[PDB]
Amino acid sequence: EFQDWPIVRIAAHLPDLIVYGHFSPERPFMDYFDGVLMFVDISGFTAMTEKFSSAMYMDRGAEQLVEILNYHISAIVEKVLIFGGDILKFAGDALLALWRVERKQLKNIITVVIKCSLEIHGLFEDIRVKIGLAAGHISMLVFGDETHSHFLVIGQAVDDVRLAQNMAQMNDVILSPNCWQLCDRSMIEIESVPDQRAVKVNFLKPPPNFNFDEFFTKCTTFMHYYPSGEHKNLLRLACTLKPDPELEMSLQKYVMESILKQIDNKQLQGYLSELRPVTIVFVNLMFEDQDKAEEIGPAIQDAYMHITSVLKIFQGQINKVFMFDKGCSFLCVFGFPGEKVPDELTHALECAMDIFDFCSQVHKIQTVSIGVASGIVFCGIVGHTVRHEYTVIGQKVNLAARMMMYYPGIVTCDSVTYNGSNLPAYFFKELPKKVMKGVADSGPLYQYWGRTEK
Ligand SMILES: Cn1cc(Cc2cccc(F)c2)c(-c2cc(Cl)nc(N)n2)n1
Repeated sequence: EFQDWPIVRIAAHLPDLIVYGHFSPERPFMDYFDGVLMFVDISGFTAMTEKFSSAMYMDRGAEQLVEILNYHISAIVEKVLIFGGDILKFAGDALLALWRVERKQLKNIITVVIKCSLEIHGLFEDIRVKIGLAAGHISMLVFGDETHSHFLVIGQAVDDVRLAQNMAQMNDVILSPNCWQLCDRSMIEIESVPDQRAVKVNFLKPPPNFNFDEFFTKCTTFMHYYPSGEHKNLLRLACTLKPDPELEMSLQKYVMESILKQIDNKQLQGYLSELRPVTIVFVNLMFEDQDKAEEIGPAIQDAYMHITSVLKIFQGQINKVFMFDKGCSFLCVFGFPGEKVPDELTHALECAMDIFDFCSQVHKIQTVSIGVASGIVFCGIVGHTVRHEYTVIGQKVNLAARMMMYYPGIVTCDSVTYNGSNLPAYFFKELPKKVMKGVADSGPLYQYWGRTEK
């Protein structure tokens, strides 16, 4: 069975949620379902990346980093896949996976996902991970324009797995309060988490009669894309995809053009693994706690239509979009594969202020925040052969990320960007530097005030 078609290579960059969906061209598109979510904190990615920036690695730091990272990441991915999970996105500090099933089956699936989580820690019993799990209703949002598509999962189950994540320490498996209350408590031994309603999993103690293999196989009954039969030994049914122009047209909208060129063998397969000077523009769009997903979707769509238009003007791209706690965030980048223009820093700032101005006027968006940082960041395809994504990793990525969170409502920039721009000082304001989660001495942080006082 020949399986190396372009459509198959494109599908490697996408979850089954997108590959095997069949939904309208309307944007935004929204769908609703139930499932179990898994968030694997891999940090040790942004910790290690800056070790490989040193001269000890003799200009092969990027190639060495992608190698060892994929070694560990791909092992996590294999575990997720063989347990029936769907890896939704990679984000440098973690991956998010989904077990979509009917509500009546969440109880049994939570057990599958807990066993999966425990075997993932088994792979690493320095290098360790933290796992959060949640279960309940999930909303999917698809937004984009006629040639680009993006997706997000939204809902309390998403926010639940967010908070379960941040409690875990190395080797921990934290269950969301709803996950704990929907799970098979007769089989899961838990313990308190101080003044948090989540719980930590200590042991999986099944009845004397219980055989997980038989249990798991019956659970696969409910998995609408688990490989079986002649394809029992495939990690993804997506590997069996055959040419289909209409489907490929839809799927390629989700993938960055430079990635498509590699998939088409018009670019060296190692061209995208690099430690590169870029400028990160991290945009955050905060909505109110009361907002429903049906209001958030149209707002993100309207925001995105402007963001992409400005990014193309100033020659930037969207690398990642996230959402948790009513904040939708766009990881934008300037200066990656063929986009290194001489005045990158000035354009990043003006693009940021432009995005800030417009999105601040979109209804239902209560606050816009943008952090800008410039420096060496790792760029590469991270994951497994069958499931991988282009991702940027580095401390300047994390700095832009916390800038937009710790300095809401304004456009902030780092000292590199400030000094390097061909703009005068009064366009800026030096800021009170704040204690920021796992961030070194930033250097001076600045607000991009603009060309006028008003
Ligand atoms: C690797 N990764 C990180 C995130 C952001 C996130 C979501 C939930 C809890 C967290 F702690 C962090 C996502 C993600 C993917 C999709 Cl499809 N939708 C949304 N909303 N987020 N992927």
